[PDB]
Amino acid sequence: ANCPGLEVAMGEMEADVQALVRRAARQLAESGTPSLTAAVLHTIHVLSAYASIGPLTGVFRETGALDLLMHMLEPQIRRSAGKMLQALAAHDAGSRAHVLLSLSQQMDFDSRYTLLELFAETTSSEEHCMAFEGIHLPQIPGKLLFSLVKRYLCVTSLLDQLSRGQRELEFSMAVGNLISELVRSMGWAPPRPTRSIFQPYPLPYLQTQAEWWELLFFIKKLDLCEQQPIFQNLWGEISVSVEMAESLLQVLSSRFTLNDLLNSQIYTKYRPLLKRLQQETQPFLLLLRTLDAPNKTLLLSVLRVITRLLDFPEAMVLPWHEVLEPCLNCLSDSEIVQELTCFLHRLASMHKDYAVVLCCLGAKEILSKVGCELRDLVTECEKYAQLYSNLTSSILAGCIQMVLGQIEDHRRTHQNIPFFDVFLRHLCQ
Repeated sequence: ANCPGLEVAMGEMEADVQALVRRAARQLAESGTPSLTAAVLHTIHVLSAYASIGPLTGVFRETGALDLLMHMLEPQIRRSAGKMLQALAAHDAGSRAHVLLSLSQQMDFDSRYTLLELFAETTSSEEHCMAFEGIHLPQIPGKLLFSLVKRYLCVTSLLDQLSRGQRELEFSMAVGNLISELVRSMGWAPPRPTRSIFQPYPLPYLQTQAEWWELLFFIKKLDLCEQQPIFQNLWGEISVSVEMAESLLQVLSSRFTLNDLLNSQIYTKYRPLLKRLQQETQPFLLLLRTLDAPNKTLLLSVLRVITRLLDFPEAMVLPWHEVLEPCLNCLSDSEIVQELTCFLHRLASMHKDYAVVLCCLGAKEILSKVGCELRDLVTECEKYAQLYSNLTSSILAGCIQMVLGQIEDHRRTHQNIPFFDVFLRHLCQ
């Protein structure tokens, strides 16, 4: 109705797959001749050109070119297979995310950077790329960004093949995880009477499962072992009664993270001390409300405290994200300056992460309005601020796209996943 505009080549293509494959294997078993390396390199170039064909993706995925892509991912082969992934990805995202996440399955700063580079380059589709009006899109740390990317990749991995109830439950849990971790990382933690959306005889249009799904998700968040007896007690679309739900929440509260559990709507409707102050993220946000600070002696002593804590042998579970941007924006005391100096010097001392965050935040710039190692670690390399910010904007565009796509599919099918209300509300605010 709307748009009426819209083989032997494939068999020869399969022959080409076999031949180029055996040649790649020969290049691998003869990984001593840069000549043969380069030959098969341009070969895979021609391959990528061919696999750029739309319907050929069938023959591609059937031949298993991912095995070669993995055995390949030399700088020549590196840049080659990178371009290769880009070409193979533009049209088809599934096997893209798949081979990527499985190569991931096969974490130093080097590994993290290699991975994020492969992502940020190889998978830049129209879905991931769009505009942004420069709202205060905050920073993040490396490990958190990496976890967000892995979740996004799993989502897109399963987001096309959709018993069928099993696939539905899997996809629901997947998107729930992605939105959960995204809200966390990016740090975003009576109704009016029924009026018709259309009116500016009685109107035949003007006149729970989601709760159970969310409960089941939280249950699956428990250990599989300790859930095996919980599984038996249960014995996944069995409706519940409020009493059974209260029992469930009570028995789950005993195992163990749960700051979001406590802040959830499901409960609304239904050393070791350091461990306590940590696990209770209410004490985390309380650390934030304390740092919210004339507070000369208090702030000075607390900075000394968190500093002696900054060489703690463990317990980096601390947020370590807001621990920078407030002071970085704040700065007239000589003690103020020296405190900021100790602050940075400790910050870039254990994990380069938040130091890199400062770098992206403009650290080596403020190291000019100034004392030495600050800038030394600040402009150690700015070859990553662009990449980190790129990964942030990309992941956000991708998740907003998944949201829109779900709204459209449910329009088509005439029929609620976890946390979707949270995301929709906080995006509409």
